[PDB]
Amino acid sequence: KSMNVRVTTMDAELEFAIQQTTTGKQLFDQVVKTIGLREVWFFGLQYTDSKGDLTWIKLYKKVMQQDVKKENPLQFKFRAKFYPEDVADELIQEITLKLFYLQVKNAILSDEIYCPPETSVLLASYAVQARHGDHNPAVHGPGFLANDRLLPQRVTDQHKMSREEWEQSITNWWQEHRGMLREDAMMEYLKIAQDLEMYGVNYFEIRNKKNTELWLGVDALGLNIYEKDDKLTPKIGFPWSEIRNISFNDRKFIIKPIDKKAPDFVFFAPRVRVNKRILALCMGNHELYMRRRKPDTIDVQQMKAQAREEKLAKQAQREKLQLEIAARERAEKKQQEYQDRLRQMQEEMERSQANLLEAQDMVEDARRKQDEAAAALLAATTPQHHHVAERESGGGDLARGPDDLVDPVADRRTLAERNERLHNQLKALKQDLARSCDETKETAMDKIHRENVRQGRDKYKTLREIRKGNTKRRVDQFENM
Ligand SMILES: [Cl-]
Repeated sequence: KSMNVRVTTMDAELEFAIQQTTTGKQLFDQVVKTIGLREVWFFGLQYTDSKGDLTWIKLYKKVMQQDVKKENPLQFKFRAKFYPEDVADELIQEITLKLFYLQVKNAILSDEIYCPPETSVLLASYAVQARHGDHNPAVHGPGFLANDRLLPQRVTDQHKMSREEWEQSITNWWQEHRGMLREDAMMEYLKIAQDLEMYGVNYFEIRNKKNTELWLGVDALGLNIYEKDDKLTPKIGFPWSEIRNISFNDRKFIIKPIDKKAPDFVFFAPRVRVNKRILALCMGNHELYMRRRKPDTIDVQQMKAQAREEKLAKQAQREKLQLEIAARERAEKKQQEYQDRLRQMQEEMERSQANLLEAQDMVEDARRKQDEAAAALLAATTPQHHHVAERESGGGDLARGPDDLVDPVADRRTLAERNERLHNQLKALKQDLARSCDETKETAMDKIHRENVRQGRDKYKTLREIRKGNTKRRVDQFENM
């Protein structure tokens, strides 16, 4: 029996059928080949299992053996499970950029990630650039932005500004981005967002042996420990380069340091299913961290060169464009293109399966057709080595990195401290918004953030601090929390 599925990306919906023998990898590959995405290591398919839990599809298991919630169609979300370390250096393709951008903007707008008011407004201004192109006062008037999702509810809740006033303020900043390509606006949005404390962090409720309630943060840079009442500023950290082995047994998680002299980092999670998720995220983030410590592979450098050329091809084609296409129409056209590509894939796959069987049944002419057919079928698949390795108990040894491994956090700085223009924008915005701020509407997170700023703290400065001393010192500090 065949099963209907729907896969939702941040920019599209894909509808097609699978069979009982279809694997997670074949499902995934149908998706990424349709949308033209090759940076497959960041992404996965989420679904809801029969118990109501958010689960990620396993590639080397049949989809129909994975307990996907029974409904017609089966429902999947195509999402980034792993984040880049640094967006500007790592996101190669336009489709990969776009999808990260939309995912991260959604996290900001939904208040999944804390983002202060002044930064929320600047980000809103880049989002309007990304979505609508250059501001033009002769063309963009009352009602143009009426249906755009501009800001987190926290920000609008705590200021005494009307929608019209917000639109005007964001439009003033949008005017500053004129000439910027939509793709560059998306990249700039991500460059600003990636320095937010909560960006890219998977948070898990844990406890130490003395039973103190904590958060574990798993991200691209390492593992962080937070006090229960402060998700912005972790207290203890380990970079991925210090971890040797990770495993769990029931509720007990054990992290073995590379430092043979150091004790184990041990904690407890309230449920074994969450431990499996933690383990998968640790193993994947560690794996990608180690790729980043090594030179680009043959495949990545080629992706990068090709991306760089398609950017020029695209720009040459846009310079012949007589009329601007509005955002809604662009989105519809993109959806249509995907639908066209999915049908083409399905047709070519049927024909190639057929041509393969015509040749197999039927020699120098027949062998060539068999090869062309087989090549076409494999071109519908992604290279297995591009993907991240797949997993009561579980875990094991992590592949150690290069001998000259240098962790990047020591030399990493925020954009705001490196870029005077950004600094001065945020400063101007902070002054502007204070005129309408309602102080009785400060949230707990707002207070933590304002104190961080008052104390001169930032994301990487804090990471350097909490990673000081040898492993044993930090493991001991954890046990005493
Ligand atoms: Cl392969």
